[PDB]
Amino acid sequence: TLNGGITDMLTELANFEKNVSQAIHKYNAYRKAASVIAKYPHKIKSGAEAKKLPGVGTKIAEKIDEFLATGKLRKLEKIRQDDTSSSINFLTRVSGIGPSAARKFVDEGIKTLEDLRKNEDKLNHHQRIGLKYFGDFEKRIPREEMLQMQDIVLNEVKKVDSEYIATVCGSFRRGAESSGDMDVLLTHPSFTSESKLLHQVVEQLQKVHFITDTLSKGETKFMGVCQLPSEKEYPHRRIDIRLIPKDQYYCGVLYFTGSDIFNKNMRAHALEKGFTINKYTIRPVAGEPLPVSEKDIFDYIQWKYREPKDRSE
DNA sequence: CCGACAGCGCATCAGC
DNA sequence: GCTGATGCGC
DNA sequence: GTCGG
Ligand SMILES: Nc1ccn([C@H]2C[C@H](O)[C@@H](COP(=O)(O)OP(=O)(O)OP(=O)(O)O)O2)c(=O)n1
Ligand SMILES: [Mg+2]
Ligand code: NA
Ligand code: NA
Ligand code: NA
Repeated sequence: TLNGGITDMLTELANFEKNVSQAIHKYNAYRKAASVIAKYPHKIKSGAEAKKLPGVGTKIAEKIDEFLATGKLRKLEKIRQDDTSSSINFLTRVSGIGPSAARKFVDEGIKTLEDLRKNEDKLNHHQRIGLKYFGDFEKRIPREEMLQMQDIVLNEVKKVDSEYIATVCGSFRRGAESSGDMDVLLTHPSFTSESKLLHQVVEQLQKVHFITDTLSKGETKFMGVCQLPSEKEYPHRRIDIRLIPKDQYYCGVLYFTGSDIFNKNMRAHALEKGFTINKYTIRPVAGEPLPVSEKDIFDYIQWKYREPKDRSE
């Protein structure tokens, strides 16, 4: 709360730019400024003081000046009381409903969850699911449940074929006490960079009633919903399964471990050290992909190997 | 003044 | 029928 | 929106 007023303002502005203005880069810019200010071990007294921090420019400095001089931001106060802007912003909290669909819905007088429920025919499959589990999808998953979820995935995966390898990634692998969802990386000897693997795994997870719904499903990427077996019922949870080639495991596990800001900074720094890095390979006009552990990637771009727990940014 | 800020996989829409 | 663009969520 | 070409 040292600079909580400021960081709250910037985060709120960020969401507006993403959900209403449809400006993801302004969203990212506001998020970046909020993040650096949250690390600043001082009580900010002026916009010029905040201006010194990387990610804080002239506009945010001006906004901070107004906030420190009035206790509020007129632009934000007006946004909050705007019915269409607030409705658009809220509807995007439904999975499957982005800035475009939210705006279209609000233009049609559809502004609430109640409105969505009585207009189900106007929703696609993904949106219907996002609406059905609206509350559950905004719940956090305690690591203990993540462990129980991991146990089921790992057990059923081997039950299909012992050659499969499944690894839970993302926040869980970064050792978070709670996660927003579950991210699973899957590999098999049959699928390499040069040469129904995902389908069989998904089918088995459905057979034991772990997976309850499907948002999207192709040959390499699954997005769906899962639930632990009950005793009170556990909330439904979001789960992704990604099938990547086995000879590209290290780049894959690195990317899906994250975090998103961390990956964003790794891509940037790689570009400086004369590298380009994706979820598949890392290349030196680019060259041929290099042989790879995770530390190897850090070594190419000249970085000390940070454990997953230190990859928040 | 002005473009990058990564871009992928899947569902769905737009159009031949 | 198809290819490509767009929206969406990573 | 900020940064840097
Ligand atoms: N815009 C994004 C979103 C995600 N990721 C990567 C890093 C993440 O770790 C991983 C999985 O995405 P999640 O949304 O699940 O993020 P987390 O698992 O890290 O956190 P959460 O607990 O909210 O699920 O994909 C990325 O590179 N860029
Ligand atoms: Mg996750
Ligand atoms: Na600055
Ligand atoms: Na949404
Ligand atoms: Na996820």
